Amino acid sequence: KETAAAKFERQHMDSSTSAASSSNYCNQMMKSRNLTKDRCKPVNTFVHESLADVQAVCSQKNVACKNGQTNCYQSYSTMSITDCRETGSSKYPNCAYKTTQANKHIIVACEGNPYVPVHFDASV
Ligand SMILES: Nc1ncnc2c1ncn2[C@@H]1O[C@H](COP(=O)(O)OP(=O)(O)O)[C@@H](O)[C@H]1O
Repeated sequence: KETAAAKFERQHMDSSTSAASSSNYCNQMMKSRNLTKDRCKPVNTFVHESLADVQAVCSQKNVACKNGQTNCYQSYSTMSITDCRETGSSKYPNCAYKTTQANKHIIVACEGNPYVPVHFDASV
């Protein structure tokens, strides 16, 4: 009974660290957030901003989504993020990732009422 909005928080929000992500952050976070249960999710981004700040992006700059839908929004301000990208030698269930911290604008897709983030589209 996890909502799409709740899933976005689980998969992409990490407001509890002001970004200080160790080289093992993704290995730990990808498993702790259940993104390596059925397999190793290839790529996934975590956002280190407050929940309110990320939810606010749904009212920010409307930009085309990678899938062609019109429900994507880019943050006006840059945000603290961590990208997780499965290593070339990662072998499920031993999911291995490279951790890369950055400060970039995020692009999320929003749906529902309230209109909230449900998908992480890209960082730019
Ligand atoms: N424009 C969009 N592009 C991609 N997915 C979208 C879009 N708008 C809504 N969604 C929904 O967002 C959800 C994304 O879920 P999931 O694949 O688990 O996480 P993520 O895409 O954030 O890694 C799906 O229910 C999908 O249909």
